[PDB]
Amino acid sequence: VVGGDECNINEHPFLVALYTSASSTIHCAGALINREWVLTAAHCDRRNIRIKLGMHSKNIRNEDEQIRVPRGKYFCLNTKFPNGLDKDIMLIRLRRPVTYSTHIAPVSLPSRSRGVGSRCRIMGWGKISTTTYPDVPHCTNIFIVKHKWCEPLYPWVPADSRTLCAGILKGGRDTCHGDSGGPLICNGEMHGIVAGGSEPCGQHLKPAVYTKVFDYNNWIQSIIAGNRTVTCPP
Ligand SMILES: *[C@@H]1O[C@H](CO)[C@@H](O)[C@H](O)[C@H]1NC(C)=O
Repeated sequence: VVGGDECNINEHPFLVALYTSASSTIHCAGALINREWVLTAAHCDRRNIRIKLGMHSKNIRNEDEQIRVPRGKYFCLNTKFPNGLDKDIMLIRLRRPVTYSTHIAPVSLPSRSRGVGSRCRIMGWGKISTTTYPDVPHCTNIFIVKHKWCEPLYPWVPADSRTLCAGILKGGRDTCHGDSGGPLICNGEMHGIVAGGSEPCGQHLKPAVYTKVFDYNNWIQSIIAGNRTVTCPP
């Protein structure tokens, strides 16, 4: 995240970090939905995913920090692109649940749709400057802007994409490499999943793309309930 500062240690209990059994590098983030489910971006998937919960600094572990592996991973199977990037979302079921604590808590799904003008907060362990990754997650506030700003830049995100375009038109604040899969928080609810932006991040007139969670609420709840034939919103 560029244009922000280290997050308050207690403000991101739902934030999880994703890495692999082969690399300790945080390639993406995710959000805890309940005691055994994490919501993230589909492109964040990897063969041997490892999830860190309750973490702030990568070098000073919180008392309640936990590590988990998936017992199940679920995707949208009715996508426009074969690589599935038009519906960049995935559910990960933890092999073993976690218990809530100061640094581990669930984030609520959106109770209603929110759009242009909404002030939201982004967070992650992604780049904070040219080739610079922090040891602690960074946070900053951005705005959901007219979806038209994104459509041209990412011609694979059409006008009807179930996505939110967000950032600061003047530039300076944006999600970056390593932040994908993280939550976009608006009014205390997770309204988006970081999907991707332009490189370098934070450029003038180049907001980023966030998967619009609200549209996937029913799919998410059905999957968590155990349904395995439910499809993602068309
Ligand atoms: C799964 O969800 C679909 C869509 O809501 C529904 O039609 C179907 O009956 C459900 N199946 C189960 C396991 O109840």
